[PDB]
Amino acid sequence: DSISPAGLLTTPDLTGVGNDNRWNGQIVGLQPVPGGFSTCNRHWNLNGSTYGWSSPRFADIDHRKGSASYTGSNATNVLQFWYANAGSAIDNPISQVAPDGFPDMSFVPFNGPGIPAAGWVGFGAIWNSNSGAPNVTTVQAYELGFATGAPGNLQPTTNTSGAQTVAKSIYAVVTGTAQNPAGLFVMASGIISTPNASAITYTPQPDRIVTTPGTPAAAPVGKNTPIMFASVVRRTGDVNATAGSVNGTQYGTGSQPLPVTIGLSLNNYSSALMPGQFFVWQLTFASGFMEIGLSVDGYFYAGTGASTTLIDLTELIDVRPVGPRPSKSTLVFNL
Amino acid sequence: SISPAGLLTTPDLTGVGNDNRWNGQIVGLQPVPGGFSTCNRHWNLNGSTYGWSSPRFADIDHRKGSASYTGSNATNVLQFWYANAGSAIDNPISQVAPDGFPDMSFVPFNGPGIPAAGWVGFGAIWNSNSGAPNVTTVQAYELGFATGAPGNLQPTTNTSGAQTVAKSIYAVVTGTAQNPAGLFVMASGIISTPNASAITYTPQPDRIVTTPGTPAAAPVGKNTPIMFASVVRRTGDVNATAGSVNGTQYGTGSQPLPVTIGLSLNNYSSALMPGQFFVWQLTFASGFMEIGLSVDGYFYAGTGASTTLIDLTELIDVRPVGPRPSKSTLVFNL
Repeated sequence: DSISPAGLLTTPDLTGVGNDNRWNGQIVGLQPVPGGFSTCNRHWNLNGSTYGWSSPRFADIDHRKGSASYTGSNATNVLQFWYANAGSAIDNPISQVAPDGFPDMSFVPFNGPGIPAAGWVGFGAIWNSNSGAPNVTTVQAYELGFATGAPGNLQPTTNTSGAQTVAKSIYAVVTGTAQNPAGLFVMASGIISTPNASAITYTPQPDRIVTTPGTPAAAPVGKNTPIMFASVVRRTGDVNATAGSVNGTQYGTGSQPLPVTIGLSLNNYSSALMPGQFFVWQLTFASGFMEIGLSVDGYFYAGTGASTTLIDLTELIDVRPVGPRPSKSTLVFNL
Repeated sequence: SISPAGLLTTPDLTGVGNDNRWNGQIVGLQPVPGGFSTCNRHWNLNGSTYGWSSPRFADIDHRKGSASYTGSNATNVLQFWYANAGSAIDNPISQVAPDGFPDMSFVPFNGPGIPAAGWVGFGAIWNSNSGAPNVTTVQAYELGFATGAPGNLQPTTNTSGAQTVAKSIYAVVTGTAQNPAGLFVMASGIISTPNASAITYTPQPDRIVTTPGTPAAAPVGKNTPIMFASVVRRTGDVNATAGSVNGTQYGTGSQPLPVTIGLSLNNYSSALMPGQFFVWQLTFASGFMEIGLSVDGYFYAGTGASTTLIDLTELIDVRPVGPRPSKSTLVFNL
């Protein structure tokens, strides 16, 4: 009579069809996080709910009532700034914390000419709050993230309470605009900012992830360690680079495969799994196999202990359900 | 044989499924009495696409096009780029065009007015040798298929002899003229409109670009091919959504992307014979209708000559019926 969780994760989700829930990139690796991490945005639990502010999809990021500004007395070829307060996203029915799709990363301040490291970047524009019309001189790539102190003392924050949702173009716009209210419109699939062509570490690192009050953390349980799902994500320093680039492979991480997030958002799985258990799947390769476990908070784990080495899924054969297990029982790692 | 029944389920048409052209949330079914064709990001029941795109929305990239702009003043110019169809040597699916390049004929424009019914995406020109984006060229670009580039652009819907072209709809900081030059554009597009008002559903059938071998969806008796409609952003009013005072803008695709993905992962060639549709029943708050899927991957409704969009807001459930003759009229009680 109870719903089964076994179909939440299936072979295509990790062999090329499944995309991650932060970057919408094709999942190709598992990144262990021995230090633990938290994530709420676009992350669902087994009770049908999210602590975040985003639906399980990638469309656009829009807010009608922020403050657009720029520095100096000449609007030509400036960096465009925009911000609103967290809690002001009144048109988002999920949560007013931030616009649906706004990235859960702390802002990396920059004034140029260098490009910030490890920023979430999306393409978009400022727009006219009354008419909807885009300000055509403001289209650019913008870093988006959470901060305090805008506009004058911008500092990263990872707590949504009292934060500001900020945007700043990483390159000059044709003509900046200074207007409050003004709208922001940015496409919801992002790229990673880098200072030059070289790839950087997997992005976001745990200490950049923004969460709302009450978001549960993923902590190690014995030798079981939480994992993120890694995809190869485009970067600003070399937009051609993909897997295997001579300039380095850039990984972006998410807490869940989006198909899992979607399944959790469609049905309540509370009956499927007791708190303190994991539901376990086996990932089989030619050389061996490994188990990953899903907790009631929606986080995945592997039996990798202190390791931070990315697990490559290029040679993954299939995913098979194993069943529910105590979270303390060590997940097999036989690669 | 594996059954087609699981290809189309309730979430695919009640909010989770996005269309295979715009990646928008499907909220309507648009009948096309005259029939239409689509190959890009469209799969059939024999595991085949005739298009050039994988069943996902990532980015559009080509390393070896020609960037240019009109005149000898690079400041605040409209940026142009093209390459030939057939030159997408790094796309394993097909070298016709880069993966994700939209299957729409280009709408020419000189500015400053914005073209009607163009596919628009955000991106930039980039350096073919280093990979570095040309940061003065970031903009919204209209992409589509044409001939005659760069100086005499003619829309085309035939990939044979075509060019894949891009032109910024608004001025860039500084244009570039280089060959080779790369194009990088994000794959989820928006619709260009001349002003705030919504236009007709986009693309209309006569704008859809196809390759050799692509089959057409023709009406079978009173059964008419449909597209799947989503509310897609438009350049003239980026805040408009469903119900806007400025009109609701629909973008259409030939399939729900969950269907495309299912057809790409398993072969359904024994599950259905030419001449048959696989039928599901769509139950609404008030009434119901049948939808049929043909072996060529096109969907149908029993709506005859009607052009009126079917609103899915009150759709409750999708339930499989099974294979039925395509000549039997699909029920429509809405």
